[PDB]
Amino acid sequence: FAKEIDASCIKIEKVIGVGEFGEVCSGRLKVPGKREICVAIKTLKAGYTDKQRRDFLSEASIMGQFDHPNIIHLEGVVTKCKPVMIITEYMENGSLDAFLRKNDGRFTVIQLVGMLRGIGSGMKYLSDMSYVHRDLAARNILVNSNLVCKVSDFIPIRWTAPEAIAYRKFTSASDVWSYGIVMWEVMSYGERPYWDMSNQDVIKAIEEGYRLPPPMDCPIALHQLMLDCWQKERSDRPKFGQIVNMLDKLIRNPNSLKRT
Ligand SMILES: Cc1ccc(F)cc1-c1nc2[nH]nc(N)c2c2c1CCCC2
Repeated sequence: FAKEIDASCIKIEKVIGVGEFGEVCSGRLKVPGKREICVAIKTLKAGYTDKQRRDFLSEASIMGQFDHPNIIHLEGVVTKCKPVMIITEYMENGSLDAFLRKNDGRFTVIQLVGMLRGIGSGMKYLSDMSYVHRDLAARNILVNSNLVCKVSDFIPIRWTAPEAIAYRKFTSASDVWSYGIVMWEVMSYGERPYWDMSNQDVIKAIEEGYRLPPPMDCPIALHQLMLDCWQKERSDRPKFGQIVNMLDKLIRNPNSLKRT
């Protein structure tokens, strides 16, 4: 379950984002005898019904099940008071996509692989627990000042495995397809998968065996892993545990990254 936070322990600073669901703010959380931390705060949109509130505190419930360094950390919720809130750890560099696009070219290959290794590690934990994300993309990964990447966001054609589009068959294996797309996003500093191709173009390309090329200057071993993730038969794709082990190995033997 999710912890109740006394609203007096919370100080809101600024609105950092908006959406149909409401607003996300940044602020500070100070519990007595504990160090103050920065936090992000998600609030339910004005005039919400009881149904909507329940659907909101349901997302906190789910998040509350996860305790892993690469999954966004739930501080708690406010429910004694109005409006309801969900409080998470503050992630200084925000969303991964936006982040890479503002820093195009600035990191090393090894740093990028580190980010991908963290994301892979969070997805292994998620799928270990029989949870399917369904919406895995760089926009739904958050990034802290130490470049630690954490899975967030508890449909998008370009990111979705063929069997999930065709049969609405969503599993950890279609999450692995999506992870492959994330690797490509990362190594490209946030380029749009499939560029100006339309959704229909993408669907038919995939079906005919088209797969995205290496991003510019991307190691061959990394692109080969993307290709593994995009195997047509879902059973042919690597498991997240194998993805993480492969990335540890590339990291452990940095010469394997030389070939581009
Ligand atoms: C507030 C919130 C609730 C649920 C959830 F899954 C994630 C969050 C959350 N936590 C955050 N920490 N640091 C951020 N920059 C940040 C953001 C969000 C959501 C919108 C994007 C920004």
